Amino acid sequence: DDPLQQTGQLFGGLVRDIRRRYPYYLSDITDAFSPQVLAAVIFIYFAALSPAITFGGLLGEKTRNQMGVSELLISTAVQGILFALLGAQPLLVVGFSGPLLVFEEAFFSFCETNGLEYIVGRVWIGFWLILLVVLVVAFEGSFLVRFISRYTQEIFSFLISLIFIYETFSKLIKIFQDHPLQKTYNYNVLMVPKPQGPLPNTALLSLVLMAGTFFFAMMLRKFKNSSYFPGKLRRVIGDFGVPISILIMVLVDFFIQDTYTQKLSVPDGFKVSNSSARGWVIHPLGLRSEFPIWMMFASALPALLVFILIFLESQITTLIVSKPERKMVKGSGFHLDLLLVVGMGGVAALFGMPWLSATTVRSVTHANALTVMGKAQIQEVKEQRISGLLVAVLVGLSILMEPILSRIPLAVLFGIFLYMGVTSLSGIQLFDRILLLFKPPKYHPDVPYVKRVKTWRMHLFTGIQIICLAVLWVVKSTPASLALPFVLILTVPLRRVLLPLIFRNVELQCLDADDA
Amino acid sequence: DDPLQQTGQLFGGLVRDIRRRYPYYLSDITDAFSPQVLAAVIFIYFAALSPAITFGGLLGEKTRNQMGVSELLISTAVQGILFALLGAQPLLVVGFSGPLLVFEEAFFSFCETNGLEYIVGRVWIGFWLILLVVLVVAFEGSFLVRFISRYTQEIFSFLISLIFIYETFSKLIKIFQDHPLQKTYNYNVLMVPKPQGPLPNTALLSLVLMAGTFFFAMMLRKFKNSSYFPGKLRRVIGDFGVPISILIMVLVDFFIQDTYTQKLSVPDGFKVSNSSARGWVIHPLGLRSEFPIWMMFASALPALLVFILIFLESQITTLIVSKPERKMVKGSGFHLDLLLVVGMGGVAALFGMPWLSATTVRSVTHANALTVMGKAQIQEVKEQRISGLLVAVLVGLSILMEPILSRIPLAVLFGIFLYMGVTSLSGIQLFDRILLLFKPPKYHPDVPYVKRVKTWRMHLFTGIQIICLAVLWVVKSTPASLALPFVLILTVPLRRVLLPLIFRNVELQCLDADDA
Ligand SMILES: CCCCCCCCCCCCCCCCCC(=O)OC[C@H](COP(=O)([O-])OCC[N+](C)(C)C)OC(=O)CCCCCCCCCCCCCCCCC
Ligand SMILES: CCCCCCCCCCCCCCCCCC(=O)OC[C@H](COP(=O)([O-])OCC[N+](C)(C)C)OC(=O)CCCCCCCCCCCCCCCCC
Ligand SMILES: *[C@@H]1O[C@H](CO)[C@@H](O[C@@H]2O[C@H](CO)[C@@H](O)[C@H](O)[C@H]2NC(C)=O)[C@H](O)[C@H]1NC(C)=O
Ligand SMILES: *[C@@H]1O[C@H](CO)[C@@H](O[C@@H]2O[C@H](CO)[C@@H](O)[C@H](O)[C@H]2NC(C)=O)[C@H](O)[C@H]1NC(C)=O
Ligand SMILES: CC(C)CCC[C@@H](C)[C@H]1CC[C@H]2[C@@H]3CC=C4C[C@@H](O)CC[C@]4(C)[C@H]3CC[C@]12C
Ligand SMILES: CC(C)CCC[C@@H](C)[C@H]1CC[C@H]2[C@@H]3CC=C4C[C@@H](O)CC[C@]4(C)[C@H]3CC[C@]12C
Ligand SMILES: CC(C)CCC[C@@H](C)[C@H]1CC[C@H]2[C@@H]3CC=C4C[C@@H](O)CC[C@]4(C)[C@H]3CC[C@]12C
Ligand SMILES: CC(C)CCC[C@@H](C)[C@H]1CC[C@H]2[C@@H]3CC=C4C[C@@H](O)CC[C@]4(C)[C@H]3CC[C@]12C
Ligand SMILES: CC(C)CCC[C@@H](C)[C@H]1CC[C@H]2[C@@H]3CC=C4C[C@@H](O)CC[C@]4(C)[C@H]3CC[C@]12C
Ligand SMILES: CC(C)CCC[C@@H](C)[C@H]1CC[C@H]2[C@@H]3CC=C4C[C@@H](O)CC[C@]4(C)[C@H]3CC[C@]12C
Ligand SMILES: CC(C)CCC[C@@H](C)[C@H]1CC[C@H]2[C@@H]3CC=C4C[C@@H](O)CC[C@]4(C)[C@H]3CC[C@]12C
Repeated sequence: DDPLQQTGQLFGGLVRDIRRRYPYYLSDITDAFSPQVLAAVIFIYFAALSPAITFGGLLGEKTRNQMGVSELLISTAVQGILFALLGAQPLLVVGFSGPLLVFEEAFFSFCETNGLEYIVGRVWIGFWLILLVVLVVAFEGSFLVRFISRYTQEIFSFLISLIFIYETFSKLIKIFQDHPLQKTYNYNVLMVPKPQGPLPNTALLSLVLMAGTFFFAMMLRKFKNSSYFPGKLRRVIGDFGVPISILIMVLVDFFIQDTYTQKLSVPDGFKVSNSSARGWVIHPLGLRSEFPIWMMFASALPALLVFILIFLESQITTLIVSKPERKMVKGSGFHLDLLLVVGMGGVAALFGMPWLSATTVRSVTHANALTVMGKAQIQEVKEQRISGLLVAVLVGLSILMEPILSRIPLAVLFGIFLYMGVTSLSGIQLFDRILLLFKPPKYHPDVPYVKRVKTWRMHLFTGIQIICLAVLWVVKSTPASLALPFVLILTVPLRRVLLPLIFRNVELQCLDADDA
Repeated sequence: DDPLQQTGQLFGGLVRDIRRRYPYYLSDITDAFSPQVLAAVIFIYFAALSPAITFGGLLGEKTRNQMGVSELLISTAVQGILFALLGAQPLLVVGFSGPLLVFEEAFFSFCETNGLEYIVGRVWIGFWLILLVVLVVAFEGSFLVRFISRYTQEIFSFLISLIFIYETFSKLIKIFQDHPLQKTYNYNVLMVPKPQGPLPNTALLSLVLMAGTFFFAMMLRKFKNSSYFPGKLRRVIGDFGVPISILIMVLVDFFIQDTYTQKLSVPDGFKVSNSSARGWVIHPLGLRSEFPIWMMFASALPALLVFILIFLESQITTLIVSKPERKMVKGSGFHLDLLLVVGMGGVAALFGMPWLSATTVRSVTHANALTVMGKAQIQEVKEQRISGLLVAVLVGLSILMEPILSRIPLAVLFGIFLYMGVTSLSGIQLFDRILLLFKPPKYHPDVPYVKRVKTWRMHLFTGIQIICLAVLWVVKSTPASLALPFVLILTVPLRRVLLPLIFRNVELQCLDADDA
């Protein structure tokens, strides 16, 4: 009955994952039929787009425009549409992440030094990723996800949610750095590619738009589970909380004529960036020069790292999204979701388009957007394939809707990314126990991990996860940021060796409960 | 036992009000001995000062600097110190208001037209106010305050609290009007008396500082009756909520070097503004020219209006402050508080210094600052004379502490005035019933005015007060703003004639309850 279990046959998991979810494919399509879903499409679109614009820029400037915005938008769309209509957990938002950006930057520096064609080099990384995932799905290597306890999920879920907030602020800090509050400004300033000199009222209006969008979003979330207005209208106005928050603040910026703000820049059309270097289809043997033999066999060793990055990235997100406390009746297919994400990424490499992973904050936010509330607890979750599809489609059609996106500020969306960061710490027992460090022992939740276990022991456990978070934060900040998945895997030994010595088995049953 | 009752003897109320409160004068002084009180002194100081700076400016520019900041600061201090050590309800904050400003502007225009000495003219207004209050206190004319039902108190309390918020925003709107968000600015701009041309980052930083101070104050108020940190520390950090909110935001502005913000401007020393025209002591018969006879008898007719303005201003504030739902054990003396406020104002006129009234928002905020909370409901109220004294003293010594006040922005204090406006709508059944218009009939407080009385009837009553508010708002906006007290008195006939026809006696007992 459980999804994580080793079957005798080869490709046994993939078969059982299909026969589980595909009978509900009609019901899935019809689960989209509600206003929450439309509000979820509109919300998660900007959550899906803005990274594909941001990382698209970061790839472009870094990798001499071999991978850019045009490539990443098309990649995120095609892989998003395929995964929405096939993937066993459609709530998983397939997009490009920080850990993947770091690899492309690292692999480019490696290709640049040795004297190799980068875009061609990636094709052979992809060829191994097609072999390595099919090898794992054959023997059901996703059975290792069984041993990823709440411990590892909570640390990852919290680490990523904290980093996502630190990301959102550093963008705002960069505006104040580029556009400082000076006494005097250069009045005649070009903004052809971007403001050259500092501008007046740009950094503060950015701070205003961010603070405003975050406020409206958080106050309309409060309004949803309030007791004001009819229950029919209240939930509709609440579900369209972020859509209204963006609409208000985009119009606030629209009526401000003279003062400048940074807005969503998309490509002219659907052209590969730097057409002089590469086309659409990347020739494995080489575009210009003869790509050598030793790399075509030694493309496994980078692909092995890329696999671990995506595998730990995607499958831990699947546990967090398809958690028993979240009312997920349809199910979750770990073998099939791994096959598509990594498989399509390997095929995407052939077209010089970035491989993607199930992004945690985007996926959790997508589930949280489609989760209902009553009385408070979860009744069901609106689990469809159309929200996953429409988001991917709109990210594909993003360039054709440049005139609409051109009027939307970034400072507005930074308010929404702050919301996505705050909101993602909802059902995280770790974060809940960080709050209980500051609460005195009189005011506690009255739940097994505080009642069964002593306050001294509970804070010691909570204390180790802070030590564990602190290590993982240092690992990212240091040059070895691609090793963070291997340091996150090392949290499982900790739970299954070190803690059982220091702690009793009765307490870990409650502290690190498989289900709340 | 009740304070509002007509005794046989002359000056009967004044005697009974003294014999009530003065036995607790030792206990009053010792009721100051707590951290809430220090936090209340610091909070209400800026609430007391900034109007005496603002109206001080408005008097100065209007009345050719005959009344100014120097006059109003000294007047607010001396009358504040005397009232703190004598006044039967020390929580009443004696200061200058909008209605009094409008009269001084109107009386100056009258004096200017006819050809009379204004500052001399006020002395004879004051001479009548000394006679007219002592005549009222003799016959116990404060017995008319008995008939001011919750109806009239709630409308006034809400009208004044709404106007105080509209006041706070219009100041912020004036900054954006004077310092607009333009593409280009004049770089070389003098600020000798004040910024001549528009400045960059002034209006938005003002909006930031206001939004920030309001946020910190409202979040530290939430923290006070939260369940985080020790109960000993939590209430102390909470009680010093506004002091911390100002300290944070004043330091935020301090570390911003180059960009300009408007700060608390106080006089050079203790010198009367426009010394050429007037001295300290105003000669009744005239300073320069012969002040005529007809005015010395016809100074009653303006003084009669000034009396009604202060009498309705002060005594309705006394009902709101000394309300039965607020745990006021010490008592409240309506006859003695009327005598001091109007009497000292009449004596203050002799020194060319403005007469004052018990200001509603400042008084309510002062009581709310000294009110404790448990579990939520009120246990007791820290009712002392030292908070009233220290505020008055600090407003007196404000000019000697110019270097401290010079670094404090106005935009910061606008955040605190927004807090004072929001916070003042706490125990107002009217405002509570405005919220119940938007709530559906399932989610209601379960209290006599919603349970005994039907929702149709309850919203009709709530509806009349909105019609009543709308009239009182139009009355202020129109030139006849000094008639608003007489239109507020007209709400008592409404309750005792019109409503008893349209409504049943059983419903008014609950809707318009003397006590909750
Ligand atoms: C419980 C939590 C508490 C914390 C809550 C904090 C929430 C954060 C909210 C942030 C504010 C969002 C609104 C931004 C508005 C910016 C307006 C602007 O820059 O336009 C200038 C506008 C833009 O129009 P313009 O540039 O065409 O101006 C042309 C003017 N002439 C021709 C004269 C040059 O310029 C003006 O100054 C026009 C004159 C009118 C003045 C307009 C200013 C309005 C400001 C009101 C703010 C109201 C909200 C404040 C709430 C804060 C406290 C809760
Ligand atoms: C509920 C949601 C709504 C709540 C709203 C509450 C209000 C929030 C804002 C309050 C804080 C205001 C800080 C003003 C910063 C002014 C800029 C400054 O320091 O000068 C730049 C200074 C200029 O001053 P300078 O001259 O001393 O600096 C040196 C200048 N250079 C570099 C050229 C040599 O420039 C910098 O050096 C950049 C440093 C980065 C500082 C940026 C701080 C950003 C503030 C973020 C606050 C978080 C709030 C986010 C909103 C959501 C709520 C969490
Ligand atoms: C676009 O691609 C071209 C072609 O590779 C890049 O040009 C190379 O990179 C830099 C020039 O910027 C030189 O060091 C190399 O010698 C160039 N080689 C070739 C084959 O031209 C260029 O960097 C890319 N431009 C961007 C940033 O889009
Ligand atoms: C001080 O007060 C005097 C008295 O009004 C002001 O001097 C007058 O200015 C008005 C215009 O506002 C003229 O109509 C009068 O003729 C002036 N009277 C005189 C000569 O005193 C003065 O403007 C005020 N300002 C100062 C100097 O402090
Ligand atoms: C482009 C950016 C700035 C904002 C875009 C958000 C737009 C598309 C959102 C914001 C509010 C939304 C509306 C909110 C409520 C409803 C009622 C529902 O019964 C039908 C959809 C409808 C009518 C929504 C349509 C989409 C909507 C207009
Ligand atoms: C996306 C691409 C690159 C993936 C390629 C992997 C191939 C080898 C996979 C994908 C789907 C798989 C099939 C899915 C289902 C079944 C039914 C089962 O009873 C026997 C195996 C069989 C027939 C699988 C064989 C292997 C298979 C064909
Ligand atoms: C339309 C919905 C369903 C899918 C969203 C993505 C669409 C718009 C994207 C994905 C890949 C894109 C194609 C990629 C490459 C090219 C070659 C170029 O020389 C012309 C445009 C063309 C032919 C693009 C057309 C639009 C396209 C099909
Ligand atoms: C991040 C680095 C610098 C610090 C490591 C995390 C800190 C915050 C952790 C590590 C050990 C923890 C302590 C371990 C045990 C106890 C006893 C308990 O009865 C109260 C909490 C208290 C006192 C914990 C507070 C938080 C703590 C101090
Ligand atoms: C800061 C400017 C704007 C106004 C002046 C406010 C000053 C005097 C306020 C702000 C914060 C206050 C402190 C806050 C908390 C405490 C703890 C309490 O157990 C003793 C008093 C003490 C130590 C306060 C002393 C006075 C204080 C320092
Ligand atoms: C701390 C409490 C008791 C007092 C607060 C207010 C004090 C400081 C103020 C109120 C009125 C003030 C006086 C008003 C008028 C004058 C005349 C002037 O030519 C010299 C200063 C002098 C003599 C002032 C001295 C200080 C004073 C007495
Ligand atoms: C804004 C100023 C100028 C006047 C407007 C007053 C409005 C808000 C008042 C006046 C009378 C009121 C109505 C009186 C009675 C009822 C019946 C009740 O079952 C539903 C609410 C309803 C329908 C009220 C809604 C609010 C109402 C319409």
